[PDB]
Order: sequence, then C-alpha cells, then structure tokens
Amino acid sequence: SPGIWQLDCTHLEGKVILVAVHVASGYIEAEVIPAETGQETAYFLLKLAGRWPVKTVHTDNGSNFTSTTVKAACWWAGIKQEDGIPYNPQSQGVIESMNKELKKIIGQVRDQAEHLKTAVQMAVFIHNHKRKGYSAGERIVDIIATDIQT
Amino acid sequence: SPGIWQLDCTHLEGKVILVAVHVASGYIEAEVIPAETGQETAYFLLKLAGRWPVKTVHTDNGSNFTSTTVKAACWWAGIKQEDGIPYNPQSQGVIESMNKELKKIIGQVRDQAEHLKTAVQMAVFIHNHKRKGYSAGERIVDIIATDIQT
Ligand SMILES: C=CC[N@H+](Cc1ccccc1C(=O)N[C@H](C)CC)Cc1ccc2c(c1C(=O)O)OC[C@H](CCC(=O)O)O2
Ligand SMILES: C=CC[N@H+](Cc1ccccc1C(=O)N[C@H](C)CC)Cc1ccc2c(c1C(=O)O)OC[C@H](CCC(=O)O)O2
Ligand SMILES: [Cl-]
Ligand SMILES: [Cl-]
Repeated sequence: SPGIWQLDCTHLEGKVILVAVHVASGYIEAEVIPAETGQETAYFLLKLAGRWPVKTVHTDNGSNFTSTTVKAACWWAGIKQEDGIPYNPQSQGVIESMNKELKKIIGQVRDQAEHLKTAVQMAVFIHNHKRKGYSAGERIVDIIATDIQT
Repeated sequence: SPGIWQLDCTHLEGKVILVAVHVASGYIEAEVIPAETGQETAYFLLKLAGRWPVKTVHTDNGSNFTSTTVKAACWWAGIKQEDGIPYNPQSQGVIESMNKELKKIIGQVRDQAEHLKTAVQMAVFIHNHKRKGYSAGERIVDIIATDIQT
C-alpha cells in the first residue's frame, strides 16, 4: 500500500496533463506534455521513482502498459508495472472526481500564470496542501514513515 | 529544520543542472535547464513546494535572491526566500562534494540514456536511494513525519 501509485491522463487546452496519484493518500505529482507517448510516460515515472519509493504503478491505459519504453523505465527504476483495470468500480469515480477538482483549481489560478504548466503546478500545490484534518502531503509522509519503521 | 532547502546550480555538457537539497537529510530534486534564469528557478521552486513542505530556501546566488520572478514564486508558494551565505563554512564543502558525486553518477549512467535530463533523473534516483544505514529518501520522510506529529 505505501508504494502503490496510479497513472491518470487528462486533457486541457489541447494539451495532456499526466498525473500520478499515490492511492493510499491521494497525494499527486503532475506534468503537462504535448501528447502521451511511451517516452513521456517513461520519463515521468523515472522522475517519480527518484522522489518517492514507488513499488507498483497501475498504468493508465493499455498502450503505456505495452510500451517497451515504459517497461524499460519501470525495469530501471525497480517499478512493478501493472494494469489499471478498475476491479473496484469506485476507482473510476475517484479519478474522475480528481480530474474535475484539478481542472477546477487550474481555472481558479489560470490568470496567475501565462503558461498552463505553471497553473498545473499551482494546482498540484493546492491539491497536496488542502486539509481534508490532514492534507494529502501529510498522509503520504505519515504512511511511508510508518512503513519505514517496519 | 524539516522545512529548510538549499538551491545549488552546477554545469555539465554545456547545460545547467539545478538542484534543491533538503539540508537535514541530503535528499535532492534536480532538473536540467538551458540556463539559470529567474523564470527557470521560480518554476523549479513552485514544483518543489507543491511536492514537499518547503518553508525556507537558501538561494544559490544573489541574482536568484534579487529576482522579482523568483520572489513572486516564493510569495505564491509560501516560501521564505533567504540568502545562501555559508556562515557555516562546511556547507561550501558539502555542496561541492555533492556536485562531484552527482557528476560521477551521471557518468556511470550516461550510456543508459540519449539525453542528459534522463541521466540526471537516474542520478537523483541513485542518490536518494543510496544507503549510507538509511537513505536520504528515508531520512526526509522520517524528519517530516516526526515534525507532523508536533
Ligand atoms: C526510446 C526511448 C528513449 N531512451 C532509450 C535509450 C536510449 C539509449 C540508451 C538507453 C535507452 C533506454 O531505453 N534507457 C533505459 C533502460 C530507460 C531509461 C530512454 C529515454 C526514455 C525517456 C526519455 C528519454 C530517454 C533518453 O534516451 O534519454 O529522454 C528524455 C525524454 C523526455 C520526455 C520526452 O521528451 O518524451 O524521456
Ligand atoms: C515572468 C514570469 C512569468 N510569469 C509571470 C506572470 C505572468 C502572468 C500572470 C502572473 C505571473 C506571475 O508572476 N505569477 C505568479 C505570481 C507566480 C507564479 C510566471 C511564470 C514563472 C515561471 C514560469 C512560467 C510562468 C508563467 O507565466 O506561466 O511559465 C513556465 C516557465 C517554465 C520555466 C521556464 O521556461 O523558464 O516558468
Ligand atoms: Cl505538501
Ligand atoms: Cl526514495
């Protein structure tokens, strides 16, 4: 559980926002990319795994699951690449609501930056710091610290 | 000191590697940029502060300290922007040693990627995961979790 992440790809302004969600905490990292490719996804996961102890990634679609570029990055970073089939039907709902929230926040900050990438990073910040009480940033650190003491 | 970070700029292959070091743990995040500008630095700090609870940044030089772009990002993200004067002379030595280590790791992986940015992310991964025994990635989580319980 401490090491499980889910990939999520959403669209805004003709661009693609790639999101990784730490499933247990709801903490996120995100980036804006021109299009989802294997190379973009592979690079994103490499960054993520250097920053948090990523054990398992539930990939966002079959193309990223298949991609030998993505598989090579997961091999390098010691990540178990898994499908993202929503065996628990609540998964679809949670991701959809997260995408909606993120787009809402992006609109609220959209005027405080020229470029979408900036607005997306502002949205990451607001999402991770929002107390709902603890924040997602607090939950992820608490979860992993609890794990390290095991 | 759970919230204290230090900026560090180093050069390789005609490009600039911007590094943020979590002082208490030695955990790092890094990116390759064409040149250090206020905009590049501001965006880097915005990303960092959305991902970790960044209270204070010791800036790497007077230009970034002065930059109104950098000050605006620090204001946005709730970061106290401070100078990076090495009042403790050991800090110069520590940063220089980190730069040398990072460049060594980049050399060791340089063949496993076409692009320097990839190699730098691999270096971040190796640095953060290396047990010295705990890793820097373990130390930062433990430090912050301890703080949250305060
Ligand atoms: C066709 C894939 C390209 N590479 C193949 C490669 C080339 C040479 C040696 C090893 C490997 C190799 O498979 N390496 C190991 C096993 C896995 C990391 C790896 C790679 C992936 C994503 C990137 C990269 C790079 C790069 O080669 O540096 O460069 C930046 C780019 C930025 C995002 C974007 O622009 O899409 O993301
Ligand atoms: C001259 C600065 C430009 N901006 C001024 C600005 C313009 C319009 C509205 C508000 C603000 C403003 O001051 N905003 C708040 C108060 C602080 C975020 C902010 C900004 C900084 C770094 C970036 C940006 C952007 C951007 O405008 O989106 O875009 C991506 C770029 C990528 C790194 C690179 O390419 O150097 O880093
Ligand atoms: Cl946070
Ligand atoms: Cl780690």
